[PDB]
Amino acid sequence: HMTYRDAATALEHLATYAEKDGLSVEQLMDSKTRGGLTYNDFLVLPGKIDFPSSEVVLSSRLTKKITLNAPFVSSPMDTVTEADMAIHMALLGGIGIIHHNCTAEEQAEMVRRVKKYENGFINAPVVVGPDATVADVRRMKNEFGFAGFPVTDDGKPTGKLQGIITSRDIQFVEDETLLVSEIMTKDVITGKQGINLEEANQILKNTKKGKLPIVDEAGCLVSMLSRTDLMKNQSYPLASKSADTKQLLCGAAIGTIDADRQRLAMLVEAGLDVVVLDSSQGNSVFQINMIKWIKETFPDLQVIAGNVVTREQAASLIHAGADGLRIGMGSVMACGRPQGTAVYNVTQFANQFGVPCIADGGVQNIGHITKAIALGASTVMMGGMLAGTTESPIDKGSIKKYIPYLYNGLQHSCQDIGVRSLVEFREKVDSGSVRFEFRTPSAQLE
Amino acid sequence: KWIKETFPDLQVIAGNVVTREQAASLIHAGADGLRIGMGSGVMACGRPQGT
Amino acid sequence: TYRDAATALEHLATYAEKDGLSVEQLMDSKTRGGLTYNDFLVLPGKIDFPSSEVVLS
Amino acid sequence: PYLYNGLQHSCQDIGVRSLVEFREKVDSGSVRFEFRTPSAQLE
Amino acid sequence: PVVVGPTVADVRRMKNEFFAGFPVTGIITSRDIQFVED
Ligand SMILES: Nc1ncnc2c1ncn2[C@@H]1O[C@H](COP(=O)(O)OP(=O)(O)OP(=O)(O)O)[C@@H](O)[C@H]1O
Ligand SMILES: Nc1ncnc2c1ncn2[C@@H]1O[C@H](COP(=O)(O)OP(=O)(O)OP(=O)(O)O)[C@@H](O)[C@H]1O
Ligand SMILES: Nc1ncnc2c1ncn2[C@@H]1O[C@H](COP(=O)(O)OP(=O)(O)OP(=O)(O)O)[C@@H](O)[C@H]1O
Ligand SMILES: Nc1ncnc2c1ncn2[C@@H]1O[C@H](COP(=O)(O)OP(=O)(O)OP(=O)(O)O)[C@@H](O)[C@H]1O
Ligand SMILES: [Mg+2]
Repeated sequence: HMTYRDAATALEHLATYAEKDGLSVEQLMDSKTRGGLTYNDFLVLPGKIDFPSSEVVLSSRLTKKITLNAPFVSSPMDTVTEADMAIHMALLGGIGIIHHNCTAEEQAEMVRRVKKYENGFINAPVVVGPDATVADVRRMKNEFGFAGFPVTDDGKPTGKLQGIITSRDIQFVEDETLLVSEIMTKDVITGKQGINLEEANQILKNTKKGKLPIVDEAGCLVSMLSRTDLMKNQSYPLASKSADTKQLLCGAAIGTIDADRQRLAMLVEAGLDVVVLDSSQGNSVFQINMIKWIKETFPDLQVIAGNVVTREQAASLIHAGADGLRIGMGSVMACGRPQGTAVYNVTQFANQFGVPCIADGGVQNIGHITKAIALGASTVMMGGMLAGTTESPIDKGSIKKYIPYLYNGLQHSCQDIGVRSLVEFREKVDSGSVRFEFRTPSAQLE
Repeated sequence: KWIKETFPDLQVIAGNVVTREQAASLIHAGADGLRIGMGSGVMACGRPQGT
Repeated sequence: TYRDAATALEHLATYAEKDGLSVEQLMDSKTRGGLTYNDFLVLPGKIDFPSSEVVLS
Repeated sequence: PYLYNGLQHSCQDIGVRSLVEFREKVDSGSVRFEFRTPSAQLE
Repeated sequence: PVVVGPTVADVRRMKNEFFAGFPVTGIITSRDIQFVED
């Protein structure tokens, strides 16, 4: 009996409403009405799905000149990012920022291993000298779990290669005091530095040998291939690499004190790609001077300044020449800002100048990542949620599984919202197509 | 659309939706009812159920 | 097309207000009265001096 | 002294050289504030 | 004196259960099956 509208007019009828359902980003982030928000205070509303999640592209600008295939950045914490974390973050499409709670020499070495790392090779081989006993070798086999040790004249990883000693050589040996030199293979098949993974593998098939030490023109060991390792066949088609040298990208943090000017020189000399100026209140004369000295002194270095939480801070450090900004303060404290409000107001100002911003702090799951980007962040930094992983200095497993899980999770969230890439996500938020809803305390518990 | 053409005596409830635009889309497609709710069963995408 | 970084400071004048709330806007009984210290934060400004120079008279 | 030094640093972060200056800048609108939602406090 | 007569994947499973030095009933050991693709 009662009269309803014809279903065929349903789409036409959406035009009778003054606004799309939900709030635009500007309406959500109103300081007067709704105050400082964090990620947990709101949601992104779903849109229309007309594509699979596998098609979503997550390219993200880290700096004006550096672009990553994933918006993930590991934090410069001594519990999070050292050389091992930076290598795998780069391999999986992001980047690591090595901490500076160490000597300048130690930091430069860690940067060096990242820049020199070659996938598929044992880049830091365990070695033994010739004057050691079989008993010494066997002890190493139990502690490390592998026995394939090349022997160098000085017993150091970079010494001149004399031979190779493996488990097969020492399994049945009597008289444990005998030296490695007596038992070892003197004539070692090797490969020249610069051989590629395919070329090295074929040599192992031809020679049916377990290991292939790699030596330089002076005969010093550089790396080694394990036949077992290639059999896993791990590939990294999203690896983050420098444009010029095609080496893995590497980042590093420093302070603004005078001693850190020499610290950074050592990092640049190790091949550092991007430096993060590490400070809780970055809008200072000390950091501004530091930015200007870097841009004139190291012409090929990208600089991320911070931390900032306000538009005024952002404008100051952009004027000084920053290549990116790091957003966050305290996400009890007197000075700071709720992270969501911070990201929105900085990035709304900074994105007009093309300065990408890292959202640093308060990220614990895929939901925080999506919301951080939704409010204007180009990349997101991760600390606690990466601590405890295998590649960190709890028991969360390897980031080789975790980062793809987060990568896949961010693809699905983009699909639900209805955007095919982070570039499109940014445009749709800023045009008002993507909609948001503020959450009451009860809703969060729901 | 395939259901409404293939099974003439079958009623279809589509979902889940939480927004007007979602609802308008699935009604235009021919839904006989809608199922409302997203994230009430932390997550990035959803809406408080009452709203 | 992005804005020139050299204009960043000049561009702050295009906004009607500074980022954040003034104290008068924060302490509005009608909008959100009844605040304690834990209900707000002070936003940071610009550092151009060491902390040892601050006078607490 | 710990509290004395702590108040100096917080004044530095805000950008004021003295408590007299702190008062003047607040009352002129130069010092800015942000209201915290309950979720922000737990953060 | 365990032994196994005439595939390579079945020999990798028998090593886990037990030792891969099993004569064909004439010998196959771990070294032979370590890096076999098929
Ligand atoms: N010299 C080395 N330095 C570091 N890692 C090594 C070294 N030799 C082997 N490995 C690692 O040990 C693991 C096994 O490789 P491999 O199986 O080739 O060692 P093995 O010495 O061959 O052990 P087995 O006694 O089982 O023959 C791989 O992950 C490989 O990277
Ligand atoms: N790259 C190499 N060039 C020349 N000889 C090698 C090389 N690598 C290992 N050898 C020697 O050749 C023999 C086999 O090397 P392998 O490393 O294959 O033994 P294992 O790997 O120790 O035992 P398994 O092969 O059972 O894991 C050993 O005597 C070893 O010393
Ligand atoms: N190059 C410099 N020359 C002089 N003083 C400096 C320099 N760099 C930093 N400072 C001062 O040293 C103190 C710490 O600077 P930092 O960059 O460490 O800020 P923070 O990280 O906020 O310190 P905390 O972590 O204790 O808060 C600040 O008071 C800052 O003004
Ligand atoms: N065919 C077998 N039948 C019974 N026990 C065996 C057999 N092969 C190996 N073992 C057990 O392993 C011990 C040593 O054998 P060995 O270790 O010499 O062969 P492997 O175990 O095959 O060596 P790898 O496992 O290192 O290739 C024997 O003393 C016995 O306990
Ligand atoms: Mg081996």
